[PDB]
Amino acid sequence: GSHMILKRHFDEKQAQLYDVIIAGGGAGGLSAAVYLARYNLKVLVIEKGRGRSFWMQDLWNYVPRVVSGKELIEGGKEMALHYGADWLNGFVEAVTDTGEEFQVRVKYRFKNSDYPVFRAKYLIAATGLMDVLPQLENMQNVYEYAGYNLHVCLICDGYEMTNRRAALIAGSEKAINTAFVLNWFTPYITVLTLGAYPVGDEMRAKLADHGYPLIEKPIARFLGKDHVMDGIEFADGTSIKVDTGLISMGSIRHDGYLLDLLTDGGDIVTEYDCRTSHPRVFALGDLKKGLNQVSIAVADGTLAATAIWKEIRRASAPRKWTAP
Amino acid sequence: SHMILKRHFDEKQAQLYDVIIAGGGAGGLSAAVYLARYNLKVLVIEKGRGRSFWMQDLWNYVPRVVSGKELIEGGKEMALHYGADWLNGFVEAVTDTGEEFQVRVKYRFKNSDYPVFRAKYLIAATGLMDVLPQLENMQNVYEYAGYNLHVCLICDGYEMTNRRAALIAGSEKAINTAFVLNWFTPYITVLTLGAYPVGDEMRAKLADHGYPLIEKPIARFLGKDHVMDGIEFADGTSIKVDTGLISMGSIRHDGYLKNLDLTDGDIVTEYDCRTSHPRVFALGDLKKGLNQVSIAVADGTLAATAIWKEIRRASAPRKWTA
Ligand SMILES: Cc1cc2nc3c(=O)[nH]c(=O)nc-3n(C[C@H](O)[C@H](O)[C@H](O)COP(=O)(O)OP(=O)(O)OC[C@H]3O[C@@H](n4cnc5c(N)ncnc54)[C@H](O)[C@@H]3O)c2cc1C
Ligand SMILES: Cc1cc2nc3c(=O)[nH]c(=O)nc-3n(C[C@H](O)[C@H](O)[C@H](O)COP(=O)(O)OP(=O)(O)OC[C@H]3O[C@@H](n4cnc5c(N)ncnc54)[C@H](O)[C@@H]3O)c2cc1C
Ligand SMILES: Cc1cc2nc3c(=O)[nH]c(=O)nc-3n(C[C@H](O)[C@H](O)[C@H](O)COP(=O)(O)OP(=O)(O)OC[C@H]3O[C@@H](n4cnc5c(N)ncnc54)[C@H](O)[C@@H]3O)c2cc1C
Ligand SMILES: Cc1cc2nc3c(=O)[nH]c(=O)nc-3n(C[C@H](O)[C@H](O)[C@H](O)COP(=O)(O)OP(=O)(O)OC[C@H]3O[C@@H](n4cnc5c(N)ncnc54)[C@H](O)[C@@H]3O)c2cc1C
Repeated sequence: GSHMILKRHFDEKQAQLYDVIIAGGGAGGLSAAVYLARYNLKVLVIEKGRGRSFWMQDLWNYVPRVVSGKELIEGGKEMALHYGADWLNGFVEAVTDTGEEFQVRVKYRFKNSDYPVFRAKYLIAATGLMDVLPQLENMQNVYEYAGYNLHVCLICDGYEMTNRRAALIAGSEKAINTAFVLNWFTPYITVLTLGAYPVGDEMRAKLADHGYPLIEKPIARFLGKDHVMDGIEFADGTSIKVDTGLISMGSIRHDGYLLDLLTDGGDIVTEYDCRTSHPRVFALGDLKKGLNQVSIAVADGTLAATAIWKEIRRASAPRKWTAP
Repeated sequence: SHMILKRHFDEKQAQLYDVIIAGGGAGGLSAAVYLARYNLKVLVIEKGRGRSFWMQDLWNYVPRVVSGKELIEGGKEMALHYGADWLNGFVEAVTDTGEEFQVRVKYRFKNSDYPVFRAKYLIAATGLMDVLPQLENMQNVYEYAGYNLHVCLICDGYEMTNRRAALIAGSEKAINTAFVLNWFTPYITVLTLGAYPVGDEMRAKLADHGYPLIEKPIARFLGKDHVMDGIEFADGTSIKVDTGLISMGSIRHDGYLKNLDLTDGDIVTEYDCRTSHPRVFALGDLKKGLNQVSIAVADGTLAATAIWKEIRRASAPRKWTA
């Protein structure tokens, strides 16, 4: 269908068996939905909202136009519907494999939620992940600057950080090593560990050799005006002046609904097809091993949708021109 | 972030770029913005009137449906904004000196200058061009090629769904896409243009499927306002079709790569898009894999990052000395 699913259609759609069900309606999931809808296959996209792409203010490196994250989802959503994809505003809880097909439970609505289950021969895991954010009592203070000039991905915003006073909020001793990659863009790095883990002397000597100050105080407030951060204030009232920052605190994986198996080294392993260890499920974008960009996520959906279309097509009966 | 004119040839020819990108299409432009955004020196060289330029509607590239011209125009602007250099020229030849590449470019169509630029890395992103049916009045083919007379099944299969379709095959082997196109529409008419003999094996297979086989040459494509509605053959007869698919092969834009060596139909690459020849990457339509804009853009991201990682890891750490 070419319409969003509301309360009435659950009885119909639960009986109906989709060719593929897409979990997550972001960059990769929408691309896959558009391709699958364009291949005349039954596809349902399930999007919870407020995803990682939604908080992206400026998509800098996705040709041909610079768009916001909300514009990206809105345009791709519109496109998927236009081509015949079904879209549902819900959260995917779990999946059951019966040998053939998948059974996908979805929490509909935040409170007093319906738990409709949908059927599909294939599944596409395209739920991405969410970046960890420093924790303050007023998170609106963190939100005012996060995603603007307080960055979460080095490749996405490194260009705008060039030769600027930068603060690296590292969530672990390993995460401090991003200073030695961030320094490519700016050597004016201040490493902030938030008083969370003790730093080894090896790394302490390395930061000193490079001249990067190490501040192990907790954070209290981000200082800025009109979404442009200009400083960081610590618990004791003191502060530092920074023109930009990079959060390197790890990522949260939206892989609850995923089954077991599925080999990984922190992220699911996939073939050039984006086919995971399970033959019938494909992993897209940030969930799979590889770059975490919109370009590669969009391409992943193209790869997965085509591999699925080839398998179904090669198993379908030829459509002949029968007598009229 | 400037476009090269007459003055800048001598200066930029002396400069060693970090990478040169051959072809300013989907994949090349994506690689350009990433490299420029890695604060690396990159030069893009675009001839113009490429395959993507003739694409009228980009259907399956989120978030917006744009024309191929809009795609190149936007990506070009972006690359320039971020510091990439753009040259309007044709890449003629490439030499690997062991420590760098020298790329000669024909500048201007007539009375042309032949500046040769330098770079440590090279990205081959010149794609290919689809073969078209040959009529005396080629404007009649261009009138409909790219609108509803298609060249790529994956791109426009959706618009061909359950419509009277003509498959213009350039060879008996090419006729086999009818058995893939039938997924979208079974109302397929196979046209051989009377250029090659069809075997009875294939002749019987088309009959079993009910796909008419017409072995007459073509004379004119019938339509009005870029929407084809039929085909007229040499003998005066005609058929009515609402759409068609051209399957006559492709010519590669890989002339300048003759000197280099590049395992091959298409160039083979790793996941990085790295070719066999060290320090050169092949993107998009030149490499083995799907021929789509989405995967071409992603190819540029992979190559640009792989180059950045190699240089970054080879550069001295930038320490804070104040
Ligand atoms: C501030 C910021 C700026 C960025 N800038 C750039 C940039 O310039 N260039 C770039 O390439 N990348 C950028 N990124 C990262 C980029 O957004 C991701 O790499 C990209 O979106 C990955 O796409 P995806 O489809 O894998 O995941 P997403 O785009 O996050 O899509 C996942 C979607 O699935 C939904 N979802 C998740 N779990 C579930 C569930 N269980 N049920 C239902 N729905 C679910 C989410 O709501 C989300 O919308 C940026 C990120 C941030 C935070
Ligand atoms: C750069 C950046 C900027 C950000 N800015 C903001 C901001 O300004 N404001 C903000 O609030 N957050 C922001 N975030 C995200 C923030 O950090 C938290 O991740 C978010 O606020 C918490 O989401 P949630 O409570 O919906 O958790 P979720 O994991 O989305 O929800 C938890 C549970 O709720 C249920 N559920 C979720 N969605 C649905 C649905 N559609 N239907 C039914 N059930 C559902 C599921 O069962 C799930 O287990 C930002 C993140 C980044 C990286
Ligand atoms: C009518 C039509 C419709 C299409 N629709 C779709 C679609 O809906 N979706 C989709 O995914 N794909 C579509 N395609 C295919 C799509 O255009 C390609 O897959 C995509 O553009 C690949 O880009 P590329 O960078 O590999 O090559 P391109 O971007 O096509 O071209 C590379 C560039 O290099 C330049 N170049 C070549 N040789 C030289 C040289 N010697 N010197 C200088 N410059 C050179 C060319 O001029 C060109 O601009 C369509 C193609 C056509 C013809
Ligand atoms: C769907 C579709 C629709 C098409 N529609 C059209 C159409 O409407 N009109 C049309 O003309 N073609 C169209 N084409 C392509 C067409 O078939 C021919 O490829 C093209 O028209 C002529 O190419 P060319 O002879 O210039 O070859 P090219 O290789 O482009 O040119 C050959 C020579 O010109 C020189 N040269 C080219 N560009 C430059 C430059 N910027 N600077 C210096 N020297 C240069 C080079 O030195 C080269 O040796 C279409 C193709 C497809 C697939």
